This record gives sequence, structure tokens and C-alpha cells, in this order.
Amino acid sequence: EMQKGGVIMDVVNAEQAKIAEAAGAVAVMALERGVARMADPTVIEEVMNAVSIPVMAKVRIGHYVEARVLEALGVDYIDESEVLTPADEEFHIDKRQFTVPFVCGCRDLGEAARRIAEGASMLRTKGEPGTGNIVEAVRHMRKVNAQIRKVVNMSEDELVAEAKQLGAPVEVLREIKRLGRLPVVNFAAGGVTTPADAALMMHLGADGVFVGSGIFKSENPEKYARAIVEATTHYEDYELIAHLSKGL
Amino acid sequence: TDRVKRGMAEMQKGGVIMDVVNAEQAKIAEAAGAVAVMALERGVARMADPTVIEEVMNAVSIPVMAKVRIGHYVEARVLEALGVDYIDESEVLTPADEEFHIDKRQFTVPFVCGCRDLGEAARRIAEGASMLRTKGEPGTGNIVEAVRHMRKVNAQIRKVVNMSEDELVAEAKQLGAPVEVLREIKRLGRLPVVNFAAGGVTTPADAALMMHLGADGVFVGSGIFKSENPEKYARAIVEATTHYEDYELIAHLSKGL
Amino acid sequence: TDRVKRGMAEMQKGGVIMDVVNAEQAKIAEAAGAVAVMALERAGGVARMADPTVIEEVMNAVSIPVMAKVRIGHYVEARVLEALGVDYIDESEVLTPADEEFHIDKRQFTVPFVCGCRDLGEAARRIAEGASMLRTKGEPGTGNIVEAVRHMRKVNAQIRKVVNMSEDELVAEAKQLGAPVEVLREIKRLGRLPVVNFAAGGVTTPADAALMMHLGADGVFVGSGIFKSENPEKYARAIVEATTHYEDYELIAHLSKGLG
Amino acid sequence: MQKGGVIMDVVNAEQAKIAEAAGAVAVMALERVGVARMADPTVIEEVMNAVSIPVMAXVRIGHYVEARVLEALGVDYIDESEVLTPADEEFHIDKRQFTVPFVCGCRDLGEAARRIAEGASMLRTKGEPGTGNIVEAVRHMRKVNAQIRKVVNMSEDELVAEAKQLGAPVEVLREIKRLGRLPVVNFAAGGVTTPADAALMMHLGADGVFVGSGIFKSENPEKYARAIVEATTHYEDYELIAHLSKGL
Amino acid sequence: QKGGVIMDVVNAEQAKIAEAAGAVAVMALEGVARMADPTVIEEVMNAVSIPVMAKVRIGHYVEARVLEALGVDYIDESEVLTPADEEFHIDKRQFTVPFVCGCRDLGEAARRIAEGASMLRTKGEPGTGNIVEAVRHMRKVNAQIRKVVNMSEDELVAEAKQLGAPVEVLREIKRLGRLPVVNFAAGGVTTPADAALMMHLGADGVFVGSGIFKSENPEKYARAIVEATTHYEDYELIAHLSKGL
Ligand SMILES: O=C[C@H](O)[C@H](O)[C@H](O)COP(=O)(O)O
Ligand SMILES: O=C[C@H](O)[C@H](O)[C@H](O)COP(=O)(O)O
Ligand SMILES: O=C[C@H](O)[C@H](O)[C@H](O)COP(=O)(O)O
Ligand SMILES: C[As](C)(=O)[O-]
Ligand SMILES: C[As](C)(=O)[O-]
Repeated sequence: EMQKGGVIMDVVNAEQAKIAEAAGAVAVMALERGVARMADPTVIEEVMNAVSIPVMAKVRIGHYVEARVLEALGVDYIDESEVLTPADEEFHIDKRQFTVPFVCGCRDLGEAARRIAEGASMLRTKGEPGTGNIVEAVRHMRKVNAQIRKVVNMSEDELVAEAKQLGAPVEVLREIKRLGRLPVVNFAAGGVTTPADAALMMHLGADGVFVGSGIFKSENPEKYARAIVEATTHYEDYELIAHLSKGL
Repeated sequence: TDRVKRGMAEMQKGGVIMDVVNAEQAKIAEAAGAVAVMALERGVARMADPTVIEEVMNAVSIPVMAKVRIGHYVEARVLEALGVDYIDESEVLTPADEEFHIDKRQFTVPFVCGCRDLGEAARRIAEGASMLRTKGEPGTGNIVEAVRHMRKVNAQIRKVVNMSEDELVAEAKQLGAPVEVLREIKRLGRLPVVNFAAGGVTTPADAALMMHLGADGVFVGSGIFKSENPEKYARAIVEATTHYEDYELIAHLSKGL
Repeated sequence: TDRVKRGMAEMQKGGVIMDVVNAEQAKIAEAAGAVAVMALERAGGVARMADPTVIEEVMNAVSIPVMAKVRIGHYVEARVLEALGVDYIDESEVLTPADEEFHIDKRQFTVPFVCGCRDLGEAARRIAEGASMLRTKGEPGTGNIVEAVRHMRKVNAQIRKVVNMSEDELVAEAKQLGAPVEVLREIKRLGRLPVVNFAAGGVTTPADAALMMHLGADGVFVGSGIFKSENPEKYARAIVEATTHYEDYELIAHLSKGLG
Repeated sequence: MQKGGVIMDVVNAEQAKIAEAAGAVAVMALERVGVARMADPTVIEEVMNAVSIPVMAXVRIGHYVEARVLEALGVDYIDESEVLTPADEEFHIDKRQFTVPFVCGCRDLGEAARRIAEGASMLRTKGEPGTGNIVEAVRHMRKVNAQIRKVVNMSEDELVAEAKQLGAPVEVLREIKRLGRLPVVNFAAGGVTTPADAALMMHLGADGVFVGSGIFKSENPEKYARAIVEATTHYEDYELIAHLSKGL
Repeated sequence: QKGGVIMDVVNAEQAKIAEAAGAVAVMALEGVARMADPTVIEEVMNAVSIPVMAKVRIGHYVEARVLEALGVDYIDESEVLTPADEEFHIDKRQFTVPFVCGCRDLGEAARRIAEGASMLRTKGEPGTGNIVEAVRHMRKVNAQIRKVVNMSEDELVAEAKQLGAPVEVLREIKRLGRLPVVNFAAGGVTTPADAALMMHLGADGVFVGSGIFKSENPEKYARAIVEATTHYEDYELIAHLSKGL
């Protein structure tokens, strides 16, 4: 199900992976680092052997075989990722055909619903990567959740037209209206840097957060990772978050 | 419940549905071999006076259709209460709602809806339509309207049926269609509901042409009853639609008119 | 005070308000079960407040509330109607606007106003000007219900959005709609508009009237078309019953049989 | 000067007497309502001899000699009027060179100020004529008065720039700021048809109203003229105005 | 507190100088620009008795809650930091601590007030040393206020629509004859003449940046700004105060 309230961390090796696990990450995202492709299987296996929590890796958008390779390696989740160099500009992977669950990116409810119709088991609401700027995450989490609230409360007979306007599959919108939320977990990602950032994303209705390699470029990675984990879990404990922000 | 509604529509294959304004015309249509009649009254065009619809219902044993203005939920509920067999949410009447069609899933009676392309068809189906009418502009006597859209809809269906499974979500986005309807279409090799041609079907050759182009049947308008011999004319359309590849018969049937 | 004007406006839900040009029509409207009447005088030309004589004729003919129209922005026409003892003033877009930019400051009046709106921004601006009741309406005189439907769908969709939206997003929503934020805050608090909102524009058949109620209207306005029918009292009656019993489709079906 | 008053269009002595009897503060002598020019002097003299109240007459915009002719006839006011066919598209009459006072039209404060700089002694704020539609008068009275209120209260050092933006002479703006209003009387005109219309213009800050020949096409001109006069004078007496509206 | 000067400070030493020079408050400060390290803010809070401001990125609700928890006296939802939300500002009504917000015109000012702002900073572009930024916007805001104060009551709803303002805030402005909160100028206030100019243009006070502490004699410079802002019509004094720097 992917533990709601959790933090998923990018790691490039076993050492980083262990630190992430020790800090309380719910999962790790194995990475290698022009054209950006699926990581060398060796690196992924190194990370898989280093920890007991779920390991994700990831593939280029549309790269069906990269995904099958990761599936064969025994990865726990595949991330069909926009930060890698897209392999297909028009068609995403038909994730319904896979055993392993996929996480996909989205910027609005239309994208989210299309990813779900392709078989996505989890979503990452994200704008531009690598900026350290939370505005990317915020813009899109606000958009997606505002659009969800609209759908949840709208007149049933207006959903087909709403679907057309969003570019969404209507059955996904119908499911959203029925549940009062997305039928999959939706984590924030994009520039989540400080403990306050992580808690903010939770305040805005995220189910959890992804954080990048910035953690391991700090002076004390384990303390930093830890602060993000605690802030994300205790996202309304402002005294704690204030205290956690001091070190960094 | 969708299956029963669709099954009712399905049993109409090869058939002709005729517009009638009174009991006399309705009886002629039934006598000529129509599979159903469409009751009409004739500025703003609305649901017909219930009296006229009841007159038609009492005059024949075949199914009676009537319908309502697009989006007019209450007109539809009225026709449902009258015991009509099919409701036609019709673009020739003056639309009551420019943006939202009736949520036809909430009804007991089955609906026929219009469409000009596969995106429209799929949206109508998602709203609960049990039958489709592929049609362009009405009242012209010009078959090009029907042809353009039957060619489009069927060409788009053939594309979907044979396309790579992983390309359907993007296809759906491009068409403005619900992907689950496209998936159903690919599974069945056709639309999951009956699809009749309508728009300018005038001659027996016209009716047979629409069947040649893959229609499941045809709608014909009041033009029939403005001819010198309506029963013969209606008859010719019925036989041409049924025996749409019997060109000697169609040639013979065309002589009278 | 607004609170009392609003309490007066409340006494109209589920009702039909009818246009009448004389005492005879007014009595028929009352007899058919109208909750109020709208007194009117009547091509191309300037349309103004009706002759006070005509309004008094209607006021004397019935016991139900009497409304009359003024031109948009025509402060003095409104004061005149107030002085005549009219029950409601309708600042009406079907009359020839007197002011293209500024509506009447209705807060300064004793008598309650009804105003038109096409979307929630307009509705909220009319409310901030002191409107006690709204009429959601597109183009008039067409017999085409699409006008009413378009705008009732828009207004109610926008209300549902506001009711459920995150509290901290309202100021930006207000900016985007051109609405006063305090009205949006009130809407979110109540779960609906703080005033009654009737449909108007092409309501012709009983099915039309019931449709508007299905779409969330609090009632309907109907025009002079009623009195051009063969049996006005039966027709008016059918609209009244359809509006009240808007989910009774057997009754509505039966009521639709008569009309020409 | 003649505040609260009504000025009435008249085509002959009979109409002029009725206007005087109804309480008009002045009359405007006309020939009619092709090319529209100064009226035949005979018609103007007929009206001048028929009443003791001031008599006005129209000249074409820029028609210096028409104006001199009316001056020589002993007219009390000259109306350099946009409803006549303009003689000069670019330059209005230099009214400073005349003994007789002029009334001029205006649609905004810039125009008003330019007319004043040319020597206008009175203004008529008016849009399109002959419509019976008060919106013309209202639009422009609202504009002129809103612009005046802005000038009256604005920072002194911003006036030169305001003048540039309006196309106004700054000394007129300075005078307006000093007086808190226009230095001349400003009457409304354009579609004033009902007693409510007349009172509305006063509510909007007019100093008075002009009314056209419509009065004499009614069934009872003297009663109608009378109603306009009383409504304009007692513009906040809504019971009276209501009563006055009953007849016609 | 009106007539005052608020000064940017990066440490306890600067904060003490600002307090000694007569600042009414200090603004504690420390690519992407975020809320300052709490340690730096606490250092400044402990160093002085006057109010301390700090901050947060626009829309960053949690940064604001953090500063609230630290015991900061005012939160500055600041456009010079990297915005966290391009569309929605913080709902400041939900907070105990008061906020200052930026504005460039009356529409913005009124929207900030409706969100719960307790103070305004009328400001254009930062870091230029050019007073035109402050002037443009103080002139705009105050011209728009004067218009609203004197305009016909029945025209306010339409004015509000045109400005993008909440009408109830305009109604309040008309009632008071001014903004219902204090409005300080900021943006390129560099010389004593600049500071006094902003007061001449109707500011309630001024913000000044770190430029003060890059001068040869910060305490004298800060002092000159403070005195010029207080005695903004004393041109002999202002002339004298301008000689040093
Ligand atoms: O035959 C199509 C009709 O013109 C409809 O009014 C409309 O164009 C289809 O609506 P939509 O494609 O938005 O569902
Ligand atoms: O029903 C709308 C009226 O015609 C108004 O006069 C106008 O179109 C919109 O109102 P506002 O003045 O608030 O934009
Ligand atoms: O640079 C800061 C800007 O002034 C704000 O981001 C801007 O005011 C956005 O808010 P609003 O849309 O309410 O003006
Ligand atoms: C916007 As897409 C074609 O990635 O669903
Ligand atoms: C525009 As002009 C000739 O009336 O000053």
C-alpha cells in the first residue's frame, strides 16, 4: 500500500541506503546519477541487498523493456520517471501488464487519471526537478487537490463533460467521486528541501514526500534525513519542526 | 440493466425507424415493415405534446420512440412516465443544455443519442446511451451528412480495433473519448451498442448505401408521407435496407418513387 | 436591515412569479397559485419603469406580493416604486439600462430588490450592493430554456466549488471571479447563496419549470406567454404544480397534455 | 446662472408660452429636429417676443458667424451644439470674444475644461440625442463628476500630469480643485423623458436639465412640462415624483 | 509604530546598533532564498528589546508557524524570498502573531488585508538602491486611496471589481479616510532625503536594508535615517544629516 506519511529517499549506493533506512525512510529510490537511462542493475542490487525496506528504481517514460528488466531484478516499485530522458514522447508504459507496481508523475488531475488508467499504483505530484524550489511541488499539489475537491462535490451528471475538459477517463473521475480522493497514494516531489517544506506538502494534502540526493550533500545526512522524516510524520507539530530546523 | 437496454436496441438490426406525426402515418409505417416509429409534433423545438405521443402509442404494436431536447432531464422523465419504449435525446430539437447531456444511466427506458465521430459516440455511451444515431445535418435530403459521419466513426473504430493496446490511453485523449469505452470497442471489434445512420436518407439506394458503409440500420423522416404513395415508398426503403446487396431488387424498387 | 429583507425574500421557495399587465391577469396568476406577480406595461425603443397607474391597478387587484421592474442604475425609478408601496423592486436587465457601470445601491432602501446574474461573480456583486434576491437568467423573450440552464448550471457549479474548496484559496478565487470575498465566505459557511435564487429565461413548459428546480433553482419567473395561451389559468396552474412537485413525473406528464 | 431649472425646446410662440407657464427657467428656440443649421431668425424672434424668460438658440460647432448673428438678434444664450451639423471638426468658437454667454456640450472633464478655456459660460453634459434613453446623460454625468471628485481631492503636485492625461488646461483643473466643483453651471441633457429621469440627473449631481420637443408630442404638454419642472426642483421628494408620474 | 524605521540585521551586533540608533524594530536575516535558520533569529531576539521581525516565503504556511513558535514579534511574508506558492498567500487570520505583507497597488493591499495582514509594506523591486520603486507604488496606493475616500458610495462595488479588491476593505478605507493598517515604504531607501521623501508621500514609516552596515559609520548612518524619518519636514536638519555619509 506504501505507508502514508512516509518519506522516500534517493540513494546512489549501499551506504546512503542504510542511512536512509536508519533515518526512518519508508522506501529508497536507487539511482546511478546527455541521455539518462535505467541504472546499471549492479547498482540496484547493491541497494536491494543493503536494506530491508522497499526499493524503487526509475525507468525512462515508455521504456517497456527497462521496466521488464527491473521487474526481473526483483525491484519493489518501478518509477516511470520524467527526470530520466523520455524514450517515448506519446505513449507511457502499459503498466497493467506488470506484476510490480508503478509510481508515475503528474501535474494535474487529467494526467493523474491517465496514469491511473495505464495501471499506475501510485502517484508523484511534481513540477520541475533539481531546483531546491518547493513552488513546483506546491503548484501541482494545489492544482491536483483543488481539481479533486471539485470532482468530489460536483453534480454527478456533469462528470462526463468534466472528464472531456480535463482529458481524464470518466471512470477514474467516478471512482474519485465515490472515494472522496484518489484511488492511489499521491506523494509530493520537487524541491522538498527543509523540514518545513516537507510538512507544508502534508498540509497541502500530500500522502508523503520524495526527497533527493541533497540530503547526502549535507554535513550530517543522518540528522537531516531524520529531520525530514519526523517533520513529515508530525507535520502539525510546529514546535518540533522549529527545533528540527535549527541544526540544518 | 445496461445489457437488457442494449439487447432491446440490438434486436433492431437491419431495420428502419420512421418519423410519424399521427396514428395514420404510424399505421402505414408499421404496415410497411418499420421496426419502430418516432413520434413527432413537427423557433424553439421541444418535446412533443404527450397527447400526440399517446395517439401514436395506441395506434401500433411496434416500439414507439420520442425525442427530447438535449440535456432536458425532465422531458425525458415525462416520456419515461408515459411508457415510451425509447427516448431520443435529439440535436434536431432546440438544445436545453449546451454543455451537459442527460445522465441516461439514471433511467429505466433506453436512450438513442446522436454522434458525428467516435469521441462523441464514446461520450454518449459513458452517459448511458443504449443506441447511437450517426448523423450530420438534418432536413437536407442530402445523404452526404450521414455518409461523412458513418465513414468517420467506422474508420475510427477500425483504427482502434487494430491498434496497439498500449496506445489507447493516448488515442482516447486525442479523441476526447473515455478509454474504457475504447477498450470495450477493441474487445468487441465494434461499438457495444447499435449504430443507425440518419440524415438525408431519401432513396432506397441511399438506405442500402448506409448499410454498405457499416450502419446497423437507418432512420428516415417525414418525407415518406409527402410522397404520392407513402406505403409503397416506406416499403421500398424497408426492403432496400434489409436486402442491401440485392442490386436488382433495389433497382426495381427505385422505379416507382 | 438586510436580515429582515431576506426573511421577506425567503417566503418565496418553490414558487412561481408571473408577469402581468393588468388586474385581470394578476387575479388569474393569484388564482393559479403564483407566489407573487410582476407588474408590467408591455419592437425597438426605450423600456422604462411602468406607469404608476398600471402598478397600482395590479396592487389593488391581488393580496399576494407585487413586484415591478426598474432600469439598471435608475435610483429614482426605484425610489418612486418604493414610495408607491411595491413589495419588491426588480432591477432588471430587460429594461433599457440607465447606467452601464453602476447598479443601484440597494442597501439604502427599505424595500427588497431582486437582481439578475449570469455567474457567481455577478451574483456576489449584486449581493454586496444589497440585493435581497437573485434571478439567474440569460437572454429574455426567446422561449428557449438554454439561457436559464447555462447560467443556473454555472452559478451552482461555482457555488459547489466554493463550498468545498480550501479556506485559504478563497481570496484568490474571489479575485478570479470578480466577487467580494466576504460573500464567498458567507456562501462557504451556509453551503449555498445567502439569498433566494430563482431561474428565469425561456421557462415555457411545465417540464422546463421542473427542470430548473432539478438544477437547483429556488423557484421560477415566467413571462406573458402564459396569457397568450388558449387557457391561461390552466397553463399558469400547470407551471405552478410542476414547480412545486418537480420530481412527480407522472403528474408533470399529465399536466403537459393540455397545453397548445 | 439658474440651478435646479429645466430648459425646454420650443418651435413657436405657443410652445414657448406653455414652457414659461410650466415653470421653465429658459427656452431653446428651434426650427426642427440632411444638414441642420442655425434656425431662421424669424422663428427665434417669434419666441423672444412670446416670453420674458431667457431665450437660447443653437449654432453649429465652430460657426463663428452664426453665433455673431444670434448675438446681434439679442438672444440671451448661444448653444454651440453638437446636434446641429458641425461647421468645424477641429476648432470650436472662441467664445471669449463674445458678449453673449455660451453653453457647450461635454462628455468628460477634458472636454469640459477645453470648452471653459474657449470661454464657455455654461455646460451641458450629454451623450447621444433623440433616443429617449437616459443612459447617454447618465454615462457622462457620472464620468464628469467622478473625474471632478478625483481632481478635488488629489495631491496638488499631480494636477499637471492629470491635465496632460485628460487633455485639459491645468488652470481649469486648479480652479476646479479650488472651488470643489466646475466654475460654471452644468446641466444634464440626452434622453431626459420622465420625471424620474429628471430627478435622477439631479441625484447624480447635475445643476439642471435640458428637455426636448417630446414634451409637446404628449397629450397634455403643460401637465408634462410641469411634472418635469417639479421633479427637477423637488428631486428627493419621491412621493411627489411618484404622483407626478401617474398622468404621463 | 508610525514615523519609525525598521532595519535589516544579520546578527546581534547589528541589531544592537539598530536599537541604539532608534529603530522601532529590526528584521532578522541570514539560488533559493528561504526562511532564516532559527538560530540566527534567536540570536537577534536575545540581543534587543525592540520588536523583531523575520521573513517567510510567500505561501509558506509552515515556515510561518515555525517563526510563530520561535516567539517572533512579526512575520514578513516577503516577495524578496523565493515564493513557495505563486497563487495563494498564507491565510494569516489563522495566526496569533501579526504579519506584514508587500503591495504595489490598492488591489493587492486590500487582498493582503482580507487574508489577515496586520501591516503593509508598499514596495517595488528590491536591492537597487533606487527610490523610484518605492515612489511609484506609494504614489499609486495613496492616489487610489484618495480616490476611494472621496468617491460616491454607490460606485465602490464597481471600483472593487476593477481593482480586484474586496469591497468591504474599500468600504472600511472610505470610512477611516485611510488604510486600516499601517503602511511603510520600502525599496531603495538609501539617503536621509529618500526616507523623508517617503514620509512626504504619505508613508507611515520606512524599511531600510543591509546597506547601512556596509557604510564606514553604520551607527551614524542608521541614526541619520531615523532622524530624517521622524523629522521629515525639517530640511535644515536633513541637510545637516546628509553631510557625513
Ligand atoms: O451531435 C453533436 C451535437 O451537436 C451536440 O450538441 C454536441 O456537439 C456534442 O457534445 P460533446 O461532444 O461536448 O459531448
Ligand atoms: O446581468 C448582468 C447585467 O447585464 C450587468 O449590467 C452586467 O452585464 C454585469 O454586471 P457587472 O456590472 O457587475 O459587471
Ligand atoms: O512579488 C509578490 C507579488 O506582489 C505577489 O506574488 C502577488 O501580489 C500575487 O498575489 P495577488 O494575485 O493577490 O496580487
Ligand atoms: C500530458 As500526457 C500525453 O504525458 O498524458
Ligand atoms: C475632442 As474636442 C474637439 O471636443 O476638444
